[PDB]
Amino acid sequence: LRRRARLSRLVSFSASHRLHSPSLSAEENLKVFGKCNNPNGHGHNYKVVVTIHGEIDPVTGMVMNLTDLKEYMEEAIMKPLDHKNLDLDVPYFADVVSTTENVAVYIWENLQRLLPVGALYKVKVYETDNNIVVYKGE
Amino acid sequence: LRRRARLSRLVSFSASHRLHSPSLSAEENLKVFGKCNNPNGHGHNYKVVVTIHGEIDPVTGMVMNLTDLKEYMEEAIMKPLDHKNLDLDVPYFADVVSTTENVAVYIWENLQRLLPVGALYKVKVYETDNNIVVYKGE
Amino acid sequence: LRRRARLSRLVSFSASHRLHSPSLSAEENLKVFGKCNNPNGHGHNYKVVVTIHGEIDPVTGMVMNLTDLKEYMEEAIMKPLDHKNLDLDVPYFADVVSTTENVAVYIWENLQRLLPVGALYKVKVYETDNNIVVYKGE
Amino acid sequence: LRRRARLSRLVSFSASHRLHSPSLSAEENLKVFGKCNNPNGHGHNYKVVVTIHGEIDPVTGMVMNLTDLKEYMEEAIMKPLDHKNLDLDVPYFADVVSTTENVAVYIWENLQRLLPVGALYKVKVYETDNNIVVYKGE
Amino acid sequence: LRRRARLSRLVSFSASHRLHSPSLSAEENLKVFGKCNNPNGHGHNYKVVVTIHGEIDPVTGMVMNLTDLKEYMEEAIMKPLDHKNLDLDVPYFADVVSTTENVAVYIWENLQRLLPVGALYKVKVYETDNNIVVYKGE
Amino acid sequence: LRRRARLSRLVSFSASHRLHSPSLSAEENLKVFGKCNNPNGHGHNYKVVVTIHGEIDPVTGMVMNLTDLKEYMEEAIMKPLDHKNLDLDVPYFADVVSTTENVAVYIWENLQRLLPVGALYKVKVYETDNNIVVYKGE
Ligand SMILES: C[C@@H](O)[C@@H](O)c1cnc2nc(N)[nH]c(=O)c2n1
Ligand SMILES: C[C@@H](O)[C@@H](O)c1cnc2nc(N)[nH]c(=O)c2n1
Ligand SMILES: C[C@@H](O)[C@@H](O)c1cnc2nc(N)[nH]c(=O)c2n1
Ligand SMILES: C[C@@H](O)[C@@H](O)c1cnc2nc(N)[nH]c(=O)c2n1
Ligand SMILES: C[C@@H](O)[C@@H](O)c1cnc2nc(N)[nH]c(=O)c2n1
Ligand SMILES: C[C@@H](O)[C@@H](O)c1cnc2nc(N)[nH]c(=O)c2n1
Ligand SMILES: [Zn+2]
Ligand SMILES: [Zn+2]
Ligand SMILES: [Zn+2]
Ligand SMILES: [Zn+2]
Ligand SMILES: [Zn+2]
Ligand SMILES: [Zn+2]
Repeated sequence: LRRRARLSRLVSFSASHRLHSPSLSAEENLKVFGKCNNPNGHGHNYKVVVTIHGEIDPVTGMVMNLTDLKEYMEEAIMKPLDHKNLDLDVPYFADVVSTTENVAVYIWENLQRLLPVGALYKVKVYETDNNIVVYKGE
Repeated sequence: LRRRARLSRLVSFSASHRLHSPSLSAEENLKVFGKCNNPNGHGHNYKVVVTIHGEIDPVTGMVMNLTDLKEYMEEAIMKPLDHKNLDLDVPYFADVVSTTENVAVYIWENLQRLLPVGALYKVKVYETDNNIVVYKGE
Repeated sequence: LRRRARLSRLVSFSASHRLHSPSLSAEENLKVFGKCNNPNGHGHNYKVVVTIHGEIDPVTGMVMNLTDLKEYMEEAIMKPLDHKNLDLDVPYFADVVSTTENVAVYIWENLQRLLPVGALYKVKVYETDNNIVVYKGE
Repeated sequence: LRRRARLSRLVSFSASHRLHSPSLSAEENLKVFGKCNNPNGHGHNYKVVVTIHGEIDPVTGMVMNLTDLKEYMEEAIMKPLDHKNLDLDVPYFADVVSTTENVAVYIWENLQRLLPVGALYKVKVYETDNNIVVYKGE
Repeated sequence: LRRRARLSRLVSFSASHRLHSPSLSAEENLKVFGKCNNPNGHGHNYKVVVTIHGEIDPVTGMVMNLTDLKEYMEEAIMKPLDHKNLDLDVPYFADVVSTTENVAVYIWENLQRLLPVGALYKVKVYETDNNIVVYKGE
Repeated sequence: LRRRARLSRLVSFSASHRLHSPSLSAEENLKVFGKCNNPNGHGHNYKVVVTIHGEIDPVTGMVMNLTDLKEYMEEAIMKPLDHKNLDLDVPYFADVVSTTENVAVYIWENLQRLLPVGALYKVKVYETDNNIVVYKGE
């Protein structure tokens, strides 16, 4: 009946963090996380691409109205993450190390509480232009 | 026998359009398409990445000669879409809303009339740097 | 004294247009404007970088509060140009060809009506990644 | 038990090469490879994105420590390829045409000698911004 | 005579900060700095372009050996700023608000202590792709 | 009077080279040129931005017809440099080290033979995204 496609939107947020696990010693944390372990933290301009998939509406031509996607991303990414210190301002990271992997997972989870079932396809997080994580709910 | 790979080429074209469905009222169109419904239209520098897949030739080292891909894309994308008004200059859009989704579908279809069977893998269309559609023939 | 610096902000707007001069005939307009003379128009995702200059405030560390710069650009660029047909929705282009040069000049003039005297340093307009105009009020 | 994700790192290297097969005549090589057949060669700033996949560590939050990935890529890509003439400085290309396809294959193979089994997911090679090859070991 | 040219090198550093002035009160700092006044900070992937000018050497063809330029920038930018909290790890920012303007000024001053007299021409700092400051020692 | 503006056009060419001076010995060339002194060469995807300046025509709205600018650049840059080995295929580099500086100078000189007197304002050459030279005929 209807064609299926993937629709993506990109957004970026600014945040600080420090890679550190209290399960690891002061020295193991330094060895494992290196410079990212700097005691006072550091930061990034994160770029997030959220992809949803579904059938293309025969009337509107939309898999999902980009206005709605913007709103979901505002709620799932921008409000809790933008201009925040991940480890101190985001409850989820009080006990989870804020690697790019876990930021992708956190965003995936947040989006799932809001998006229609089966809509979310992928969450791609660029920590820098050179470090990227793709999480697809697996 | 032979290794398989995906080969992609990017091209960009300039076009104007207006998101509007005559199945929707003047006001519903405004609600659904917002600013994209501007009566006199607006435009974009579309970026299209076309991916074909196949075995890597044991002699030439090519999945498909990029010269041929350029030619197919010139014919399928540039000739009908570049420096055009999608809704008024492209017959296909006389009755289809010109969303990014439908531009990807249109390009996929165009390429299929020309490419060897099983060659086309994906058509990725960037309407802006922030709005992207991936269509894989599903 | 106080240190002087240049502060720039980038914005993108979507718009369509047709390069056409009523002073020229149908054949001249084609010769001069080529593919951009497409009767039904075409469009671009314009990127504009606005640079203002001045002294770095000794308390706030700002040449101009970027919040303020955003508002100025919102009023001078986004509001009148975003998602518009330059030649039909913008009075200025009624009798002025909408080349990248004239868009840069139009934006410069709009900002000058709003900005503090001497604040504006440069307006840079990318019609595409390859076609760029810089205007400095000269 | 544990979430799985894809982790990617990008690196770029500079290299010269000439597309030419001694199985093809002087003239066939010209027809097939065109400008890329220039007798004295030409060059590129290659961009390579290497993706590995696996479970996200419950303690460190890493699929693979980026420090390790950097080291593997230094060894598999940078040492043999950076600031080299592919056809004359890389033994593998003495008998294989240095197309983007074969550079991706070469890097995939190199990484396989070093990476833990099942870690490598994809090798994406940008010869230019417009010519890209994705090889996934198929 | 000898030809004169401008030679630029780009580097990126990761850092966090809070825009906050002790001269201002809690409410003023919020008014002035908005979201960047987040108590626990935030961060960016800063990009810095350093331009030096001078004569093109008649033997080496260099204005300055880029190896040398790299070292200068490594000492002036990377070492003191990369993976740091600007306001707590950099003495200069103890009593100077860390806007993009002051980061550009701080970098300019660091380079001036190291570079040959008259070599430095410009320091360009991108806090984000959209917020840019150019400092030329004025 | 007539308004004056700067019109820029970007092009990319692929080329290889070896940084080596016959005036220097084998050890000096290694010290000075390092990895770029690789005997068999290496290459880059050079990006060149050409800026011309002048009055904005009152009828066409152009400083110079971009069609014309394209042709000039095609003749001055693409034709002699694209898909070439700079030191063996370009006579100018027979006795001139092919640094980014000399490539910018060579391009400037080529454009000056073709362009209207006083039209050329700047030649910007990116050897890589990180190494840039600006030449203004000084
Ligand atoms: C980039 C640096 O500041 C830090 O965030 C860092 C260092 N090594 C890492 N390694 C992995 N696998 N994931 C990360 O997010 C990561 N992150
Ligand atoms: C971007 C804007 O000008 C307009 O083209 C627009 C607005 N909402 C949209 N929403 C979807 N899903 N797809 C679109 O192509 C789209 N397109
Ligand atoms: C780029 C093309 O589609 C068309 O808009 C066009 C043709 N040549 C041009 N020439 C100049 N000088 N300025 C332009 O904005 C311009 N623009
Ligand atoms: C880009 C050009 O310099 C040359 O490397 C070239 C020309 N045609 C090609 N075609 C394919 N399929 N793959 C290539 O790597 C390729 N490569
Ligand atoms: C960008 C935002 O998060 C914050 O850091 C901010 C607020 N407005 C600003 N305004 C100026 N002039 N400079 C800045 O660096 C600046 N920076
Ligand atoms: C970039 C590197 O591979 C090599 O080409 C190199 C070495 N140092 C350099 N130094 C200068 N000044 N200019 C160059 O073009 C240059 N280029
Ligand atoms: Zn980090
Ligand atoms: Zn649109
Ligand atoms: Zn146009
Ligand atoms: Zn090549
Ligand atoms: Zn900030
Ligand atoms: Zn080089």
